[PDB]
This record gives sequence, C-alpha cells and structure tokens, in this order.
Amino acid sequence: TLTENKRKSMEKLSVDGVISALAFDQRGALKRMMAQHQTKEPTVEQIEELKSLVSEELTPFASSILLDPEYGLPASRVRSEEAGLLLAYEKTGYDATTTSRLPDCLDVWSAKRIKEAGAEAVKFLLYYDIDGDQDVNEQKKAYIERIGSECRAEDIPFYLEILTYDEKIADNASPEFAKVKAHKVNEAMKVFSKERFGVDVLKVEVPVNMKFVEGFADGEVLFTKEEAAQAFRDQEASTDLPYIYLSAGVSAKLFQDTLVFAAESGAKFNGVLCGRATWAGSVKVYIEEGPQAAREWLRTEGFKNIDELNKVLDKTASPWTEK
Amino acid sequence: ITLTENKRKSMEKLSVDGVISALAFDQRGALKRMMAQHQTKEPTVEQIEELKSLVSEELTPFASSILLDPEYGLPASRVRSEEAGLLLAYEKTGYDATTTSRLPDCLDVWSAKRIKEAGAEAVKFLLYYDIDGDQDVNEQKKAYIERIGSECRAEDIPFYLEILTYDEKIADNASPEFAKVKAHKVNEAMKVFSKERFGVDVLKVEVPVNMKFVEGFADGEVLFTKEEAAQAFRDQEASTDLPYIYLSAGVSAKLFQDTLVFAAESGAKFNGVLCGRATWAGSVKVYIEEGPQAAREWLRTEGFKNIDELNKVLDKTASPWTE
Ligand SMILES: [Ca+2]
Ligand SMILES: [Ca+2]
Ligand SMILES: [Ca+2]
Ligand SMILES: [Ca+2]
Repeated sequence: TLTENKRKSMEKLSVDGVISALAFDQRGALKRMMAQHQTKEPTVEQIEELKSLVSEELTPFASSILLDPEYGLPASRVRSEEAGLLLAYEKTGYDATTTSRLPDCLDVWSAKRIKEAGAEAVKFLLYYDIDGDQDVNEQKKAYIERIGSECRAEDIPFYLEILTYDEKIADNASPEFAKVKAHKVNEAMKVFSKERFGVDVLKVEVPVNMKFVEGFADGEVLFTKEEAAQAFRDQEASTDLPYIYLSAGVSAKLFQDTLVFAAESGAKFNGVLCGRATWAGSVKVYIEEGPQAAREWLRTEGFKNIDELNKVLDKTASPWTEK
Repeated sequence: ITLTENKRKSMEKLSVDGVISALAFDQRGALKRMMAQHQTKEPTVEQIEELKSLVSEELTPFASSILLDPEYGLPASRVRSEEAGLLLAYEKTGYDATTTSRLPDCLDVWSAKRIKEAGAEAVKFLLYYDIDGDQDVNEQKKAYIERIGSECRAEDIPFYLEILTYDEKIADNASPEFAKVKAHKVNEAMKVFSKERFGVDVLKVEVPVNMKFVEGFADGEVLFTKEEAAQAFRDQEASTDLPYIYLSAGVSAKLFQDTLVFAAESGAKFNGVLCGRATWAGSVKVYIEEGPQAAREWLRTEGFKNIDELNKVLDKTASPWTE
C-alpha cells in the first residue's frame, strides 16, 4: 500500500507497471574501466561527460535512469523528459581487505537531499552474506532500517540493491559460489522483504549463474534447466515486493536470454535496472576516440542493446501494478 | 512548530505540566573513568549496569523521565518509576581526541526504530559542533542530523538533539579563552539546528556562558558582568523557537541551581533540564568503595535531596513547552 507520493514516484520510474531502467551510478568501477584505455588518470570531467552522453542518448528508451549524485547530477539534467530519476546513496565499492563489506552512505547526502536533487527514488546497494557473521549482519540490518525510515519520512521510494557473496569464497564467478548462489539470493530477499526495512523495490541478481546451466553452459554443467527453473520459482516465493534484475555485466544477449528463461520458469519480475550489459562498450570508444565517437556508438550499438532488451521486457516482465 | 499526535503524547510522558525535569544517565566512557579512580580493577559491565539500575530505581519517582544508553542502560530502564518516561541515547560515546572533526556516529546495532521498540519515548543524540570549524566537516554533520531527524519523523518519536560546542583550536573548554567565545558557539549552533530540515523536537544545550567567570558567581578571575551574561541568555532565547533544556555539564548542584535562577531572571524561556552528574555524581565513589547497598542509601538521602532541591528551583524558573 504505497502512499500517494510514493505511488506517483513509482509511476514516474515505470511504464504500465514495468520498470525498464538504465543503470549508470558506477563510479570506482567506471574509473578503472577508463584507466585501461589511456595513460593519464581519468578526470572528473571525463566521468561526468560519459555519464551525460549515456543519459542524453539512451534515456529516451528507458522508463528511468539511475545515476550517482557524485558525478551524475549533470547527466540527470539532460535525461529524457519522459524518464524518471533514481539517485544512489551508498559509497562506491567495498574493502577487499576484510569480509564484512559494511554499508556506508555518502557523507554529505541524506534521503532528504536526494529528494531535493530531483530524484523519484533513493537507491542503496548492500552486500549481504546470509550465512555470514551474525553481528555483521545485525549491523547491516540496523543500517537498512535507518534508510528505510528516512525514505518513509521523505516519502520517496526506497530501492534496495542486494549483491550476495560468501565470506569464505573469493570469487563469485566460481563453481563453488554458483552452488550456493540461489540460497544467498533468495534468503537475503526474504530477510529484506520484512516490513521493518521499508523497502519499496528490490534490485536483485538472478538466483543462478547461467554459465553453469544446461543449454547456456560452455563448460561444466552444474544445473539442469529444471533445477535452474526451480531457483527462479524459489526466488518468486521469497517476496511479495516488486523486484527487478541487475545485469551483473554479462553480455546483452545473455541477459536477454536469461530474462526469457526467468519468465518461462515462473518468475514474475517487474523489470530491470540494467547497466553494463547495455553501455559497457561505450567506455573504450569514449576514451580512445572521444565524445562524438561515443555518441555514435550509443546511437548504434548502445541503442541495439537497449532496444532488444525492451522488446524482451515487453514479453517477459510483469507489472508491479498488481502487487 | 507542530507535533503529531504521537509525538505530543510522548512529549507529555517525558514531562510534568509542560516542564521537562529529566534525569540524565547515559554516560559510558565518562562513567567508567569515574569508577576507575576508586578501585584497582577495571570497571566491569556488571558494575556499570548495576549503578545505572540503582540510580534509576531510587531517583526516577522524582523525575519526569530518565535518559539512558542502550548499551548498559536497558536493565535500568526496566526498573524506572511507572510515572517516568524514557529517553535512549543513539550516539557512540566520546570522540577521537587525536583529530578536531569529532564526527557523529550512531550505535552500530541501533536505529530510531529499535530505540522505539526498546520502549523509549524519545531518541536522544549528541553532536559536537564548532560553528567556526571546517565547512566540509560541518556539512557532513548537518547531513547526518538530517538523516536522524527523518528517522524520528518516520517512527513518530520525539527527536532530542544534544549539542556540545567546542573550538577546533582551543584544547580546553573550561579555559577563559573558550569562555569568551562560548555564547557565539552555543547560540549560533542552536540557530543552525533549529531549521525545519533537521527535524529536532527538543534541543539539549549548554548555558551560553561559563558562569564561573561571571561577576557575583566567580570565585576567581571575572570575565563578564551580570548584564553581559544576561544578554547571552536573551540571545539564546532568541536563537530558537523550539523547546530547549539545559545540561549540567557536571558543575556543582549549587551552581547549576543558581544558573537556572539567573537564566529565568535574564529572560530565558528554558523548558527544563536533562541533568545528570550534578545529581548522581556523588554516588559513584560510594558505590565503588562501599557497594550497592551503600550507594542506594546515598541515593535515597543525598540523591533525593539533590533532585528534590533541583525540582523546587525548576518550579520557579522553567517555562512549559506547551509554549
Ligand atoms: Ca519508445
Ligand atoms: Ca509483510
Ligand atoms: Ca512472490
Ligand atoms: Ca544559591
């Protein structure tokens, strides 16, 4: 039961109950990508400019765009008139030195300032290991409670992104992690669907690593199609909140086929916040060839990525205007 | 300006006839240091919890409410008089003496929601503030308070903000040097955090002058005339439209009482106190050296006389926040 203002904001972020959002709040990760292609340190100006190019060129094809408030405010002002705005609230990355990956809001931001910056939603990323240290998870749960309350007070939708991991498993791309991924994703969704966290939409991973699923796997096969399908149904049974998928930087084609698979399996997902799968290739072009060359990439390859995604969404996603 | 139904009810549970006569005992680090000067062994969790419980049980029948910390004070909160309301502290104790920023930090496993669930009628938070300090540091502080203010709005619980002033370049706030800038530090901080965006319901603040340097109150050097001190109280009264209450800062009970009289005479419309050390400080030595039963008797006699004597002064000095 959304308040009047939260519903209006949700409408601004969606079309006919489906969220077809573009994600570009990447910061540290984006800077590292740019650094691969030039000698000099990527500048604040370059980061701000690439974000503006992506926003201006691709938001006409998205129901909304997620940006960070650190570099993305200029980009937010050139988004399509029909597209809504989400702003990220978390500091970028995490400490690889430890296993706790504790959440931390941007130092000079608050839900109120995010709303004042023109956002229709506050987005926050939490790393979560359901099987992790209980005191660490207690601190994480308390942190999300605070943000949930902020968003209730400011009357702005709270989008919580959850990225799972295992304290003892170094690489989430490994077969070892793939075997526990469904558990990590689905149980974390169940926790954060509790009323006390104030979440309006969950941004989550697919509960399987498709690279290990029969029909998609090019190497070791860990799961039959029926086993993978059951993980999607388990995900659907973990929450009654709206939820949308992140791409995790797989290829545009794989993400598309994954959504088709999710839908056939019985996942009633409500759209996507898709970032890297759409715009990844623009970074090299921007750095090596400049702004105009990036625009031309975005109008051809970038458009192809988001256009094919939109066609898939049209035949796979379920409207949140039912829940 | 305007309290919700629930905030008003909670405010009433914290006061008597619009006057806040609250007993403060959320001291942690400071309390531990106090206990450590009367015994050889390190103060234990049990000692800290017990003393808090003794003070709560013996003195709350004479207080409109009690402020405790969630870390050690929850048992004590449960033995308070049925007539006394409860405030719980939300900040971590103390500050890093090595740096000058004194940045605020909430207790790691707490939230406004959990404070309310633990039975509190108010969330209390302590912020150190230097109005003339580093502007970026202060921006971070203001953002942090906005968040807490929003949390408290969402949970519909009164937000008590305590402000302790300091100067980044003055080591000792008891010095004549600090005394000369205190009115400025205090009154200007109250102006800042009285803005609607911070969501404060009550300000817990220092008196805007160091009375020990005021003519007629000073036993040593005299820095201010009574008229000058009086003008600082009037300036404080004009710095906020919110209810505000005084902390004792650990001055003697006699000086604090005289200060309240002088405040009212000068034109301050303060609405009560959150008074701690000036009331129970004396029980620490007795408890450590002599034990709980001994401490209990000090409380039923000297403790009661302290608080009863304070109450009689409040009866003639405080103004009701019904405002
Ligand atoms: Ca279109
Ligand atoms: Ca529920
Ligand atoms: Ca469901
Ligand atoms: Ca006297």
